[PDB]
Amino acid sequence: MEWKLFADLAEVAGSRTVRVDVDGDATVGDALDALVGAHPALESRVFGDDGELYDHINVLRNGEAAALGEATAAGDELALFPPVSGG
Repeated sequence: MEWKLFADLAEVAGSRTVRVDVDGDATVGDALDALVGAHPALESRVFGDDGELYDHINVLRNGEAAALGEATAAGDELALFPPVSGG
């Protein structure tokens, strides 16, 4: 029932790692896709553009089913960070 994020998306939102405690309209996947790299997490304005064809994103899950339309799920993941080597 928690997640983590890199500056890739936290650059605009300001929040990378979050935890699930309260229940509301926000679904489990609704925030997952956003936090993963939907757009609102880092604004729609790409500014310069990086590319559109393929993207890699590593995530850490406890081993549960990735739920989306079930905010009242029994957990989501542990952390989420995109690949990066070299600097």
